[PDB]
Amino acid sequence: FLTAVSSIDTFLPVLNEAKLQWPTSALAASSEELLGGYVGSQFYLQDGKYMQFQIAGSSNRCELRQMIPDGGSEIGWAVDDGTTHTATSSIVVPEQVDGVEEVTIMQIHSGEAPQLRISWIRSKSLDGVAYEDFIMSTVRIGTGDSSDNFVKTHLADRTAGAMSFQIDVKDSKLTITVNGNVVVNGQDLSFWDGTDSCYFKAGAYNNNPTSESATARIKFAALAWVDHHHH
Ligand SMILES: O=C(O)[C@H]1O[C@@H](O[C@H]2[C@H](O)[C@H](O)[C@H](O[C@H]3[C@H](O)[C@H](O)[C@@H](O)O[C@@H]3C(=O)O)O[C@@H]2C(=O)O)[C@@H](O)[C@@H](O)[C@@H]1O
Ligand SMILES: O=C(O)[C@H]1O[C@@H](O[C@H]2[C@H](O)[C@H](O)[C@H](O[C@H]3[C@H](O)[C@H](O)[C@H](O)O[C@@H]3C(=O)O)O[C@H]2C(=O)O)[C@@H](O)[C@@H](O)[C@@H]1O
Repeated sequence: FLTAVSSIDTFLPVLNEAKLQWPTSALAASSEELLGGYVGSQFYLQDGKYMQFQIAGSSNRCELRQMIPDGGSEIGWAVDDGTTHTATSSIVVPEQVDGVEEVTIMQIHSGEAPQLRISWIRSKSLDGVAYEDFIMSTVRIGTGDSSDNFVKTHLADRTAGAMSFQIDVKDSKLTITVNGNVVVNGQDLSFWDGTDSCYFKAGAYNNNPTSESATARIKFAALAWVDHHHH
């Protein structure tokens, strides 16, 4: 039988601050249900250690969505509220099966758009350089569809071992740290000033697969939203 993620202590803080969306943005499990041992092939404890997400289908997901702690409702914060908003993770991204082309593993999202997606990418060219099997950031600086609405950055080549990430937002600027090294340093998020519906997400969100049957799979060794005010 599949072991529940809540069976160990490692993820209890974030599970107390998240709902699970699967296989779409529809609710799969409340925070209380997650802490109560919710489990399925889409969300289970692997190796007694990893919170593992799995999902197949274009634009489908198995993802945690940041909630107000202790049974609260959906959270919404703003890039310019003066507080530092921080998400941390340690992720083992396995080799992805054929047909999986891009898997979003962490986000900043709002009511209407993704401010940031950190994603594994099979193959893509950025600023004239071709990259394969790597982790990328995509930041929106507008809601348009043209390339000038995005800043896309190679963060790191995918590693077999765990890779640490940290996302920080403060005073309308974004920093991303990968394995302890700042890779994105103060990217401007001021386009989003005044949007008070932002929140963190993490898990697996499957983007533009070439087979809707192909199952994306992502293993978290650690995940947290870090509260700088210590509530
Ligand atoms: O490689 C490129 O830069 C090409 O990307 C195209 O634009 C992307 C855009 O960068 C971004 O990745 C976007 O991401 C969406 C995602 O796939 C999901 O649909 C959902 O999360 O919503 C995201 C979003 O709307 O921001 O997808 C688009 C895309 O068109 O596929 C083009 O800009 C292309 O010209 C460019 O070469
Ligand atoms: O297009 C998407 O799939 C986007 O969905 C987003 O989640 C939303 C979405 O509306 C979802 O159905 C659900 O909405 C709930 C939620 O409780 C909301 O606060 C409202 O009060 O009731 C809705 C309901 O009863 O269905 O969750 C929403 C949310 O913001 O959490 C995100 O998953 C996006 O990432 C996604 O692009």
